[PDB]
Amino acid sequence: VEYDVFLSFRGPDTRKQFTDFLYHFLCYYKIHTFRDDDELRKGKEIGPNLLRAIDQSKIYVPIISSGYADSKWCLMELAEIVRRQEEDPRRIILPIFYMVDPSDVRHQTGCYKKAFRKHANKFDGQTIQNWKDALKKVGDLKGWHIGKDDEQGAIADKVSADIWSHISKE
DNA sequence: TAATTAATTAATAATTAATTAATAATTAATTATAATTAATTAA
Repeated sequence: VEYDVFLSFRGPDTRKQFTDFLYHFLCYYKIHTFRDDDELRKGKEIGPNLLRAIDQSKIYVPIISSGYADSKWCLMELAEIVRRQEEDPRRIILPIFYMVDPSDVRHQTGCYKKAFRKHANKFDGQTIQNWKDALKKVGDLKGWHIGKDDEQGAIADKVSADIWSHISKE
């Protein structure tokens, strides 16, 4: 009746390019999945929607993309995932890199330099250091890299069971 | 030279939503106006 898996991704990039079949395929294993498309903006952080499901989730599974560092909502939301995780280690994180190196995520260089080149003219000089401290630790856990040739279909089946193995056996 | 980082300066789309901007028309229904022809009646 509650949520056992909570996703997070980019808007226009992978909303109907891959994360869609992965969300659907998952519903065939009899588990309730949460994905959201509402652009929020109704304020700066909504409570009964995101904040509710965050504490209700069980396996936070982000999906870092190529342009995941531009949307002003995603990063500061990810800062709430990995922060809540460090307080109670009962839950886990299974990131999935996508079309990007597992090196442009630990130092925000490469395809993110342009992103933080303009993000530093608006916000505080400490809030940005809060993101780069949280975004870094995500790029150290285990994760299926998806190269240019790997099957966008076989990976889904392999990763889904790893989410279903931690539920049946508990 | 290429390459990128670093500081600064610089220039049309697209919807979101507020509002105003088109009588037009047809349907439903309302009142008003002219004569002609026919018969009868009075020079």
